[PDB]
Amino acid sequence: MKAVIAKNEEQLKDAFYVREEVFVKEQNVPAEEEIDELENESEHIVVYDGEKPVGAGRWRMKDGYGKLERICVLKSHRSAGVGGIIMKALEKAAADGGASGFILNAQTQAVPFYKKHGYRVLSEKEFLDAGIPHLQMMKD
Repeated sequence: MKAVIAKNEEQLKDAFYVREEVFVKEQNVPAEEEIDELENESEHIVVYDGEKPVGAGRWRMKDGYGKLERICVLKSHRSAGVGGIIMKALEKAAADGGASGFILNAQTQAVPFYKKHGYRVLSEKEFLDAGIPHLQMMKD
């Protein structure tokens, strides 16, 4: 497993292939409702196992905090430890970017995992991110 900041054509293509896998193929989100108007303002990370992309996520600076979003790990690799690798890579990149604290949009079912990594629920109100139920968490 190797995490990389996706900047070129093939790396970014792999990042969005992984996001399509989780939001569209696994969930039922319509074709491209998974992509928003903030992609060019965000930094993307992809995790590879050999040449196969097995994880992806993004972050951007927001009010001094590093905002982590759309952390995607397909079913086939849920017990492979890709989750901790993406999170750590994102936090690292955000920190280097001059971020102060982290705010995360987590899929409701993934909340337990994030608590294991120092995250606390910021609000009990659930919201749809890409048509999917999420909760917002924070880490100082």
